Amino acid sequence: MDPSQYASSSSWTSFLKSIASFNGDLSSLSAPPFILSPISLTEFSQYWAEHPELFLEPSFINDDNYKEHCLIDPEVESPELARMLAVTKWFISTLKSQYCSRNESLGSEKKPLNPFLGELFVGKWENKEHPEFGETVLLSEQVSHHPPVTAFSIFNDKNKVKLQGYNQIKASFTKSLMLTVKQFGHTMLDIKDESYLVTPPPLHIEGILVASPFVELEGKSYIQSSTGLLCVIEFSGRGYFSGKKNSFKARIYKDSKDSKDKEKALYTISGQWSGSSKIIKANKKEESRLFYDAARIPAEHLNVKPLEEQHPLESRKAWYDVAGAIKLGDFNLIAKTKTELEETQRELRKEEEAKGISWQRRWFKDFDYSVTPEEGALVPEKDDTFLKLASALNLSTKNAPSGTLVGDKEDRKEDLSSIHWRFQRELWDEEKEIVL
Ligand SMILES: CC(C)[C@@H](C)/C=C/[C@@H](C)[C@H]1CC[C@H]2C3=CC=C4C[C@@H](O)CC[C@]4(C)[C@H]3CC[C@]12C
Ligand SMILES: [Pb+2]
Ligand SMILES: [Pb+2]
Repeated sequence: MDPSQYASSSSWTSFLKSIASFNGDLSSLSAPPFILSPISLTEFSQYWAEHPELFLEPSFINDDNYKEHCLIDPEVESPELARMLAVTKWFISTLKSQYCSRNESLGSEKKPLNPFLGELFVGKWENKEHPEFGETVLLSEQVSHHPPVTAFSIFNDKNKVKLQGYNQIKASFTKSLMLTVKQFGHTMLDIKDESYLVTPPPLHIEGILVASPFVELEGKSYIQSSTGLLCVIEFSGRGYFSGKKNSFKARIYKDSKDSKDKEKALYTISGQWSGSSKIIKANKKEESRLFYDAARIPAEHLNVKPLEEQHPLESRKAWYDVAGAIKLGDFNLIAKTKTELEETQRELRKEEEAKGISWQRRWFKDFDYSVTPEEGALVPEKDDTFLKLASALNLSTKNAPSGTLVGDKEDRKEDLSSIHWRFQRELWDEEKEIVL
């Protein structure tokens, strides 16, 4: 049907009613075909680097050229600061990809496919027009199905720029039908020997009543560097304090201590992450410059091998029949194809449970950061990057919502685990079946 008839359709009304009794698992909602997306959540990991040049820019900044790599401030105080500005710009550039991609390609936000345990998604940005960039690889794996957890790593060996992280969400509906989403997990970006810890922000999906869902960010995201520098990004929008759609304000501080006082901000960036934003140095509100304009820089999609060459575990290959059914909008075919794949998975889980066998993750392992870790789990190294950056930020290392600080209510939750998924490069190095 036409989108204009979605909201009043029998299908949408039945969907809204299933919300009333939402059991906590999104996969239980009777989402009609027209609100379904043929894309699996394992693919969302690619949204961390759809602007190859911004992802790599920090690695080209050094003690001998940093002032030449800071468009908004040729008088930037240091290379460390120039790089934090670049990482901040890169982070902001990921937002449109992360949260607007479906509105553009599908017409609105839609329900993504719930990945099966073990699902893989791999590809690469060849960066053919920039030989100095080199190839950038994306590895994404569904390390958990119950609950859904996606782990990933994006790396550029030529320039020593590597990223790794994992993501999980916990969602619930408000009485007004707003879908509240708390993200869990974090992402670390290493630029040569310099590291950055990034925490995703909470968000909500509105437009549910009118059958035209869309994402709006809220809360805060942090970018803590080993240099001590810290960027605090606050999100707002319509219905909130600023009243300006997809807005944000980011402040960069010398360190987490300074972040307690907005007056100490070295730079203040403000605008819309899905559009343009300006930056101001210190208190010089007079002199402001364009920081980023999402509309001027097209996203660059990674190269994914053709379906015919994909391994059974690769997302698109495995979901092929279901994606096709969704594109056709065939009620029965969608249910049939989805059940076939999911029932097969269900049977695998039952065999494993009765046989005493467990699914082995391919390129990621779950490290236990608790003071009293599970006896068989891998544990972090004394010089662990996350530990030192979390300590500098005073960020909780528990499985609390992303961005939770030590002491917050979420960090004081009793018997809360501290398990984090980590990329194991050697596992990809000795990978014998999957190729790019
Ligand atoms: C009809 C409703 C139920 C549909 C539209 C909503 C589906 C939810 C589950 C979808 C819509 C937007 C999706 C979404 C968008 C962007 C990101 C950023 C990515 O880095 C992690 C996954 C995450 C956080 C996912 C999680 C699942 C979300 C929140
Ligand atoms: Pb709103
Ligand atoms: Pb384990």
